[PDB]
Order: sequence, then C-alpha cells, then structure tokens
Amino acid sequence: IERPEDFLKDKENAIQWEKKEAERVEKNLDTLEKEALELYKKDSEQISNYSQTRQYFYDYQIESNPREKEYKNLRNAISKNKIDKPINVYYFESPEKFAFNKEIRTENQNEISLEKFNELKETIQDKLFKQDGFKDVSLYEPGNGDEKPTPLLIHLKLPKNTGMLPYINSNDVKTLIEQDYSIKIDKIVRIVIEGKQYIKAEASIVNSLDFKDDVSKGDLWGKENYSDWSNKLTPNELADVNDYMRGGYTAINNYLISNGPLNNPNPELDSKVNNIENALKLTPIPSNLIVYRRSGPQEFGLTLTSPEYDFNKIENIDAFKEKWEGKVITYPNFISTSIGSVNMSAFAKRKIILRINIPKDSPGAYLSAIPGYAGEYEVLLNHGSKFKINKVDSYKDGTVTKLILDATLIN
Ligand SMILES: NC(=O)C1=CN([C@@H]2O[C@H](COP(=O)(O)OP(=O)(O)OC[C@H]3O[C@@H](n4cnc5c(N)ncnc54)[C@H](OP(=O)(O)O)[C@@H]3O)[C@@H](O)[C@H]2O)C=CC1
Repeated sequence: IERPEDFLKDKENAIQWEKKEAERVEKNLDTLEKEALELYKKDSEQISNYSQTRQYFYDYQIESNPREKEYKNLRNAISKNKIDKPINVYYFESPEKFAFNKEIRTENQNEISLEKFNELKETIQDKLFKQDGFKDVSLYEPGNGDEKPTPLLIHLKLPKNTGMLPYINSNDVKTLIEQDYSIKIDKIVRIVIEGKQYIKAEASIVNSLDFKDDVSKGDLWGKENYSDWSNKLTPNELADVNDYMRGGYTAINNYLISNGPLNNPNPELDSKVNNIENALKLTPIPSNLIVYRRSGPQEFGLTLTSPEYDFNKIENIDAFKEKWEGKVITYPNFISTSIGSVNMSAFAKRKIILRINIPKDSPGAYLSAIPGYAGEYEVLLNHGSKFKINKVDSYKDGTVTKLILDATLIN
C-alpha cells in the first residue's frame, strides 16, 4: 500500500498520489462516463442538486428526466473505483446542513465565542444526519491558499469499499464521491487557519439500507426476509393482521388516536392491537433501513386550508422548522411506511415527507410480502412509535414546495 489512511496536513504528497490515481482511474471509464464527468466540471451545481432530490418524483418523471441519464453515468463512474482501504476526507459545510440555522461567526470576526461553540455542539451533538448526492472533497486538510467557504470543516472517514472518483479538473486535482449514508459528528474542535478560527468536526458514517426509488430491489429484500413471517404467527395473530389490512385499520387506528384504550376501552380492539404488536416483534427489522411516509397536514397539526401549510412562502418554512426541527413526534396509531421514496397518486397533494431511519432490530414487518398486497411496498411500524426530527429540508415538486423530514426512530 503506497498510501496512508489520512494524508493529514501533507498537501504535497496527497496531490502527488491523487494526480497519479486520477490517471489510473480514467482508464476504467467509458465514453458515456467521461461525458458525464465533463458535464459535472461544467456545472456542478445543477447535477449535485438533482442528485439530492431525484428519487422523490413519480417513477416515470425520474425515468424521463433529461438529467437522469447524466446522474446514472456519473454514479457508475464513481462506483467503478472502490477503494481497497479506508481513507479520510475533508470538506467545508454550511452549519444549516446540521440544523444550526444561525451563523457560527462572520468573515469579519476571526474568533468564535464559546457561546456559539457550545450551542453548535449541543445542536449537532448526538444526531444522525442523512447525506445524499454528489460532493467534492479534499484528501488533505485545507491550509493556506485553499478555499475556505464556511467556518465549519468536516473530517470524514470513508470505509474500505467506498466509491471514489479522483480526477483532474483544469490544472488541479479534485475528488468526487456520492453520499449515500448518514453522518454522525463524534467531536468538534476549534482550529486556526490563516489567523482565523474554524470548527473542525470529526464525523463517522452509519450505513443504512435505503432503496430510494428502486422499489423492485426493496421488494426483493422484503420478500426474502418476510416471506415466511406469516408462518411464524399464531392463527389468531394472522387473523388480526389480515383483518387490519382488509379494512380493520380504520377502526383500530381511530381507536388508538382518540386514545380509546384509556377514554373508552374496547376489549375486542385491545386484543387486536396486542396481537398485531406481537406480530411485529417476531421478525424484527434485520438491519438499519430507511423508510418513507407521505404525511397529511393533520399529522403535524395543520389543515389543507391553514396558511402555514403553504411552504412556497419561506416564513411558513421557518415557522414549521421552529415548531418541529429537533423535536420528537409520537404516533399513537400503527404507522405504515414505504421502502420506496417515489411519489404516488393519492399522495400527490401531500407536502410532507417523513424519511425515517429505523435501527436494526426494531419492531416491524414488510406486510407487502403477503400475496395480494403487491404495489404498496409497505413496512408497518408499531403503534406508539417515537420519531426524532433531526433536520428539515425542502424542494420543489412542480410549483409546490414540499418538506423532507430527516427523522430517526427512537425506542
Ligand atoms: N402514507 C404513506 O406514505 C403510505 C400509505 N400506504 C397505504 O395507503 C393507504 C392509506 O394511506 P394514508 O391515507 O396515508 O394512511 P393513514 O391511514 O395513515 O392516514 C389516514 C388519515 O388520518 C390522518 N392521520 C394518520 N396518522 C395520524 C396522526 N398520528 N395524527 C393525526 N392524524 C393522523 C391523516 O390526516 P391528513 O390527511 O388529514 O392530514 C390521514 O389522511 C393504506 O392502505 C396504507 O397502508 C402504504 C405505504 C405508505
């Protein structure tokens, strides 16, 4: 191995090695992949932005989008070169990315008051932040002369077989990766560059299965882990689960939401909730997995008429963030989610997307593994589940702005 795991401050060696690696990897690229790279160096912004929200449209809108072809080829290009050993990378990020919607400091100021520091630390302490899309990173710590866009510097360790594309831009070398994981900030320290103070954050990666728009693959994973689930259930448990899916969900979830088990107990309904809950514990989720849910306004105390529901006006986004960002919401009812991220008719009008990170071994079941329910790619989560809303983002779907809530199931 002619390479360390981290070049640290050795800019000269990092560049010499990366320039060599760029020439080596270029030999494994197609005409189509090369072209995709050329489009990137021509307009990083557009491609990057597209790579972040691509999977939320209708399957057909994704397939026919002019940029989709570019995305796929550039993505293939990156996967072509999987590193044989771990490596650390560096890149500047905006504090808002981690729900810190205030400035750490200004360019004018050189120091960062302890007040800000501790506030950032408490904000991005122990939370999982999902990262998506293409990103340019550096193989050495930004020093003098280097571009320093923000006061927040991230130091990330990329696992062994992570895709990485080193390439020569104009005269210098750059590195391209595609984020497809969640980040964790293990530690932050104050450092000084060119006489100015910056925050360096030590980050770690946490992997999760996220099928995004590839529902076929998701369904395959679901069938393989839950095709025999029904056989593990007692006759009474299967009966209640079938009852639920067949239409019983209405009475049951209304009973739960109106808090009937304490305000108007119904033994026959309590029995069903119990059996379904037990059914969801027979085969806990086999690994970290991301699921999606398009929520109606009522789930967040709103109505299709509420003025706060119009996210086209930023004041309303700021209001929504102030109320929910960093908070935890509880669902008394069982919550159905999809392993797929794509939009579906009947959900076209919903403007809130709940992107949930479910920990390995959490209760839950892929209901769509039961014949007769193919088309929903449904993962049902247990009633009373709690979700911590880490970060709130937005994107435009046509003329309507929608929100994506990066959340994590906690229990
Ligand atoms: N939602 C999804 O993304 C997915 C839906 N499905 C399937 O779609 C079909 C129906 O879906 P959908 O209508 O979303 O189902 P839900 O049964 O979850 O929604 C019923 C309605 O009740 C409201 N509601 C749900 N949970 C709460 C809560 N905790 N607090 C207050 N109100 C709540 C919503 O109000 P609202 O309209 O008024 O504001 C929603 O319109 C089912 O067969 C389901 O299995 C499958 C996978 C995913």
